[PDB]
Amino acid sequence: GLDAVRKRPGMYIGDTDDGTGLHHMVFEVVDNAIDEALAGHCKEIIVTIHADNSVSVQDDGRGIPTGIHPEEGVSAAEVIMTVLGVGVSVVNALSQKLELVIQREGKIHRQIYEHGVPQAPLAVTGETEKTGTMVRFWPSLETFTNVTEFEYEILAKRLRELSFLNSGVSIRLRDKRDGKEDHFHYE
Ligand SMILES: CCNC(=O)Nc1cc(Nc2cccc(C)c2)c(C(=O)Nc2cccc(C)c2)cn1
Repeated sequence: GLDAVRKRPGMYIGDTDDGTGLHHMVFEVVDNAIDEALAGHCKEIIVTIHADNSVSVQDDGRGIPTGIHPEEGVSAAEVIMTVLGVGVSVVNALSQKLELVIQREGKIHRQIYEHGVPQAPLAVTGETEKTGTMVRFWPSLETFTNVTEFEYEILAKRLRELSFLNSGVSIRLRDKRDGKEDHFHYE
């Protein structure tokens, strides 16, 4: 299933050789945070381009659900991240690594995937007074060629649009490679 997305990545994410699909990957993750803001529950989304060839998206909403199905022993989070506006499970499938961190009901929950395959079960990693969801992913270099790094202006342009299409939401873009920071919010 995740094998199908890796065999024909272009079908799912867009062109893999000119940057298009690489940036679509971020937008897929952002769209999920935007939907939490449209549901009334998220006021700030933070997109950070890291210096290790990863992007993180962090929202301040309710947190992705963390419950376990008792008979299956798989968390809701894992179901969201592994099963097939193409969905975040596609992003996971085309990421050499993906880290999900969820702050919810006083606890921090974390899980790591490699090419979509979870490495261990969802685990509690501490306590928190805050709620929200953070996804950080390192795109697969077996999939993406030529443009394998994130480009601030492609994200900036798009995140500005989202902020004005979803008035009230605050969207912050941060680049760790040079300290560039933008804040998009409209009234
Ligand atoms: C960085 C990317 N941001 C997010 O993924 N934000 C996010 C997503 C959420 N749910 C969600 C995600 C993907 C697929 C589906 C169906 C739901 C939810 C969500 O549905 N939380 C929620 C909402 C109602 C009840 C419970 C238990 C949990 C909250 N935030």
